[PDB]
Amino acid sequence: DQAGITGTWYNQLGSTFIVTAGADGALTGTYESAVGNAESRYVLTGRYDSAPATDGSGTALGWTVAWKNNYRNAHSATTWSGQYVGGAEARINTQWLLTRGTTEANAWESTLVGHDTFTKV
Amino acid sequence: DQAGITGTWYNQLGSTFIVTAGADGALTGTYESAVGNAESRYVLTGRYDSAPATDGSGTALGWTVAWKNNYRNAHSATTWSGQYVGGAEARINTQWLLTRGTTEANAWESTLVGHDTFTKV
Amino acid sequence: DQAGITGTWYNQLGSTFIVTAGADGALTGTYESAVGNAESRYVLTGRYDSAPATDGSGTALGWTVAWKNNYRNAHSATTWSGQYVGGAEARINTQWLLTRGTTEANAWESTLVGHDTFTKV
Amino acid sequence: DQAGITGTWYNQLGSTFIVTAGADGALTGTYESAVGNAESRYVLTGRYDSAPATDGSGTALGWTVAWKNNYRNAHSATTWSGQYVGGAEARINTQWLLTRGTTEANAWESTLVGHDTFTKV
Repeated sequence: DQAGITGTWYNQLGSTFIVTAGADGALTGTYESAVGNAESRYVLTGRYDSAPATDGSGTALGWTVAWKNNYRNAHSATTWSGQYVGGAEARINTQWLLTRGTTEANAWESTLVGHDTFTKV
Repeated sequence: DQAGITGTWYNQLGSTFIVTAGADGALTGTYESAVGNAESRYVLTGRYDSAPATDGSGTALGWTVAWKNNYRNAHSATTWSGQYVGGAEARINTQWLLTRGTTEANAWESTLVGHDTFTKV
Repeated sequence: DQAGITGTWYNQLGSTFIVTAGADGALTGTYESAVGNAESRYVLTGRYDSAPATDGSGTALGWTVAWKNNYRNAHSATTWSGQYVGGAEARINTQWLLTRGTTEANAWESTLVGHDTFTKV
Repeated sequence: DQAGITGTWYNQLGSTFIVTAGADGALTGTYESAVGNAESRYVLTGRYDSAPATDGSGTALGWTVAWKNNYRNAHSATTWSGQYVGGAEARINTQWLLTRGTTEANAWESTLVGHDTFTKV
């Protein structure tokens, strides 16, 4: 699924996820968020299962973006955990955790959770 | 916090997280899980906020492990999202999402969620 | 939104959520899961914001199902946290946590996370 | 575990959870949050597995609080999903989702996630 995953993906928010899958399981690229006071591209890295089950299962993957680039610093990071589903309409189906740097007093509200679905169009 | 983060961390399960923080926000290293039929070291990559708030806030970070190495393939990936808290007892406080590759029929039960706290001892 | 919420809802899995919203913020009813070896109806209870913002915001709500009825006992419970969005196509948009009773040794894999979207058709 | 669960519990934040477990699986009571601009008691309802496994497993449960009482309205709701662990030091180990009522434009940041551990002291 190296070629399956490599490319440009869009989620339901209009965000842009540009990734290369390495033969070794690497994910590298850039993320551009349509929401959350992000601007321009942010580095992302992650991993995927480079030898997935042959049984019709999705391919497990995740990646991280720290929301610091030359334009802005949100003092936060998102991880997306999900699976690549190949075929007519290839999807990456994810759930994500965004942790903001906080004081101990605000640690309880440090983390947002959501779900993003990525498509090739 | 590059030096703060770089090193060997342990969670409440006896898992071992070995990471280097790059000046550019990179996280690279290896993870060894004490649970979940993992064996030996797995590659991890992630990101951290290399220019955190100066106001006593934690430093946002996350990373990914795909559970494939030369020993095993769980057909899964975990992301940890959290923050590094410096000082006497440095912590990485995380929440995690583990996605298993599944069929569409099992996609609803694809994802586990938990929380790991990492200490330097 | 008492009348808005009261009724029969379906999620993307074909599950059936039958709820009454009380004037006091109560949610009571039954859930029938199309997946996960559930059979027939299970009691649910929850709460909703009976005096929501007037500013176009959704109405916050959640509810719990313990997966025990006269037919089966999964030794588990799901909570759905989300918001009711009124209008042409009323939705309840949720995220959920399913905790299984486990031993301490399996506590780390106790909890599944997902997202369900409920519609009136 | 009806008697096990019934009582007054405290989490790591100094919050107060007062619950009665019904013979029928009901949870009813009040929650007082030490954080998050909550004041005084809020109604909670939930469910627990009234016939748990006999094998040393925890007892699955969850409950909901909508953050409206006579003092305040946060336009939000939290669900706690977890398990009751009996014995010398009885615990309720939970993970929680807090959904705020939002506009569609802010729906992506509607939901906070955390973990609370409740003890009888």
